Amino acid sequence: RLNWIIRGAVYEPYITIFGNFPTNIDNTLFDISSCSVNASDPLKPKCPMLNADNTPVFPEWLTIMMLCVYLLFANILLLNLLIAIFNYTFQEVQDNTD
Repeated sequence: RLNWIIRGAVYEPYITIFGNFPTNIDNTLFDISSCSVNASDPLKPKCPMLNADNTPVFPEWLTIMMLCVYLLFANILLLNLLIAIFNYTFQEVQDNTD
C-alpha cells in the first residue's frame, strides 16, 4: 500500500535502532494484519508471507540474525560519534586548565 510502504520502510526501523525492546521478532502469522486483502487502518502490515500454517517462507532466525548485525553496526557508528565529540572536548580540555 501507499502509506504502508512508508510506514514499514522509514517509520519502523528507527524505533528498533533506538534500542527500546520490541516483541516484533517473536511471532509470525499472529493475525495482526489478517491479510493482503485488508485495506484497513488497523490492519496495516499486510501478511508477510503465506505457507503451510506458518507465515515465513524463510524463517525468523535470519530476521533476528540480521537484526543483531544491524544493532551491532548501529552501535559502532554511535560510539564513533561519541569519540568524535570526545576528541573535540578533550582537545578543549588538553589546553591549560588553570
